[PDB]
Amino acid sequence: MFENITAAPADPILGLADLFRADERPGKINLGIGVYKDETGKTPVLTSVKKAEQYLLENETTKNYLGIDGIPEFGRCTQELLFGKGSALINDKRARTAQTPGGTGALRVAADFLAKNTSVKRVWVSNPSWPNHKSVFNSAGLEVREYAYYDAENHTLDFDALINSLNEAQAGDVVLFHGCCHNPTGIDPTLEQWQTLAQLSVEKGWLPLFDFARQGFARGLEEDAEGLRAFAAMHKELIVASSYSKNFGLYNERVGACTLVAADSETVDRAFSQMKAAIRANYSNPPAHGASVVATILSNDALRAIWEQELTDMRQRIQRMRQLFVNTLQEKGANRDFSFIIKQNGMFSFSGLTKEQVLRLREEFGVYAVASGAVNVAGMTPDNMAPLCEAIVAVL
Amino acid sequence: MFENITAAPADPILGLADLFRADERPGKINLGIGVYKDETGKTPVLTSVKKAEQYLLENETTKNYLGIDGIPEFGRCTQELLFGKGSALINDKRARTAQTPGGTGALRVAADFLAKNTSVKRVWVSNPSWPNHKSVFNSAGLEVREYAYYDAENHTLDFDALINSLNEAQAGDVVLFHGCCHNPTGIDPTLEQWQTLAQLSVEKGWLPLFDFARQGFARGLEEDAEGLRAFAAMHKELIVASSYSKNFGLYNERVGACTLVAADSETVDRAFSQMKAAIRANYSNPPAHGASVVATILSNDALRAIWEQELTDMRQRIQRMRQLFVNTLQEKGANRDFSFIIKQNGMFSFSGLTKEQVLRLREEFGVYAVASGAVNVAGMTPDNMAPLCEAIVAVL
Ligand SMILES: Cc1ncc(COP(=O)(O)O)c(CN[C@@H](CC(=O)O)C(=O)O)c1O
Ligand SMILES: Cc1ncc(COP(=O)(O)O)c(CN[C@@H](CC(=O)O)C(=O)O)c1O
Repeated sequence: MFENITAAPADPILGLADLFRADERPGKINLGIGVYKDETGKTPVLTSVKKAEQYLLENETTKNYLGIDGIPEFGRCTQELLFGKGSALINDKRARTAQTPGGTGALRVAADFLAKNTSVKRVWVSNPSWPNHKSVFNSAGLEVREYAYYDAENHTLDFDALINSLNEAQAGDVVLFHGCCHNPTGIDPTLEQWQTLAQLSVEKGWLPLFDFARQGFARGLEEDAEGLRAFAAMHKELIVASSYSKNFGLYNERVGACTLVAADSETVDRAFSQMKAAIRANYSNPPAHGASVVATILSNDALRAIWEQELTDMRQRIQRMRQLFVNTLQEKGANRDFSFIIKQNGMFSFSGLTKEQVLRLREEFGVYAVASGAVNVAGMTPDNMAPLCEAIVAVL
Repeated sequence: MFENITAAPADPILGLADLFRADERPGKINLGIGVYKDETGKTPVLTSVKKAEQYLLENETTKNYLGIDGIPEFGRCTQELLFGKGSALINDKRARTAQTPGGTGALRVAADFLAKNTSVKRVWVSNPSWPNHKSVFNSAGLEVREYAYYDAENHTLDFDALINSLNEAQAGDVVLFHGCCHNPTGIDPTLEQWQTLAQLSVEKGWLPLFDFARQGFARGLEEDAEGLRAFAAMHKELIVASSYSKNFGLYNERVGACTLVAADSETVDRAFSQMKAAIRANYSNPPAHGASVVATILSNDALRAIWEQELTDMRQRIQRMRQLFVNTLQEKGANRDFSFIIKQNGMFSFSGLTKEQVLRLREEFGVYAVASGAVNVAGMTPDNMAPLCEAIVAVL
């Protein structure tokens, strides 16, 4: 049965990582992966988390299965975060949330759901996007088209190009949006743009799918959600996939959610049932540990305060590295302006580098960027900035 | 898009559990879900687990992603449990293991893998079997056929009928086998039958897929792997989906493994890469918590000794309930002769009840069995026995 199986192509992200290890060179930097890093170059366990964990150690009396959708408080807490405390969506019992194994698991779950219960055939993602988007949708047997997004020339959002590709999209098509902190560009729309896209969407019959993997990393928890919120204000239906991997430092625990929104309660309920059937035939029910830690923290005022502060620290550290990066770029001879960087959000920055430049950076230099050409500002440290900056100049 | 979605039917297992949850009548017995219960009628957290979770709490320094296949130690440990310390499959490096979200997760990954990289079109499952089997397979696009297994008349394994039905199975078809403790029948094959089953499988070209969800609940860790080991001794290829939900009481942490076995290390490696690609488009990487717990316990002689003892206690409590159940039934007045019970293994027992009897047994007195007429022996206590049997006799 397996003699003729072909090797699978290496994973664009994961693949690069494997090689980072094998590169046995001393002073090699590693800016190519969307995980948070501290001033010391480590990815620690949050203090709020370690606390929520003592608590769970002390208080759990059973490990009996959660329900297919997971921890209820988990669900309410997420919807609050997404939509806001006094949301009508919430008030009208118009949304349902399923706890899933990470942001990926949600996407997948949303994928299977749509493929088997709807007339959906195509999902539109941006160019560029997180490479894994395509594989997940394609796995559900859905088509993935692409929309223009980035302006290679001006290092900004190509609004017209974007609105222009979107016209090849049919009513009933799924359009995927990065909630904030676009991967891998770091370029997000403005509130005004989001509002324009929102009106367009309803005018056109698109089904919005938001990918929210870094809420709290652009401007702050609430700000970062104004986009989603503008859509939710006019859409009857919508889907949201979120992840708590970056914001809670819970990567390996697989904490995310899939929120389904319908015109009304009777509808989401009917629909949510199919979504649950989908989960049942996939992984059955979710992993408790990380979601539990999340609920505990979001529910306890003290823990939650420590957490938001930890989040703020992470976010500020990033903002520090962008400025420091363009600065050192300048003081290092670079004679290209890297100031657009400063206007970018999140961990990712589309530096401007070329496919070859990237190869070079890593071959000669030991500096590992993303295949796509983006760098993870979060892997930069006051210590590694110089060396890293010399190398980039050396290839411009 | 959601307007006409049709509500999903209730799950045969999960659906009853909920039904049982919305009735607070007194002496309400719950025998229809396959979770272990103690004499107190609870599902406790093992002490070995509690011990391991502290260690983790004390040692963990990061929640950074695990690789697609999870924890290495976890894989080796699983393999040794499965095949034996000195297995050739192990020495020849002929097997690769992916850490998955529970046994359902493993099954689903095996399914996607098979569907996308192979000529498999059908999977043969026993009649009856755990109802979720048909669902995971169908979700992956595979078709499922059923082979006879159970002798309603004699409360045994219909070996002839089984073999006789399997004959309709072609070369390249997947035949699903429950490693031990058949669900929901409790009827397992003898070693001699396994051997017969192994040899016929080789010559007919079936691809064996073993579902191993309760290793340790029949006779013991090793003893339980006997059947798996006979096949392994003469197949070039095979797939193993295992669960640590029951045996470690880690139900909600989602701890399982998918083991792939090929003719050699090069083949296994190439197939495995296709497996990892399947995972990556599903949930991406697995939940660390449960698995670390397993790995830690399995690696430590001390924790290990403690863990095996707790398993032994669980197993012996079930054996106790089997005997007490036939005795009480006996006394309480039953007409039928339920000694066959004694010969069954694990948590379940096909009592031999009809569809109506189960309906009645639950509308009438609040005894909740599985639609199939199976009854979870592990949800029986010395307290609830009498009332239980009283209800049962009332319906024969
Ligand atoms: C935009 C985006 N969406 C969804 C996800 C999936 O998140 P979960 O880890 O919660 O599943 C990621 C993670 N992308 C990271 C890491 C990775 O892809 O493995 C990145 O390096 O871009 C992401 O960047
Ligand atoms: C035969 C069998 N295989 C796989 C699984 C899945 O195990 P995981 O929980 O590790 O995914 C179960 C669990 N079956 C239980 C519980 C359930 O079906 O949800 C049962 O009631 O039979 C099972 O009985």
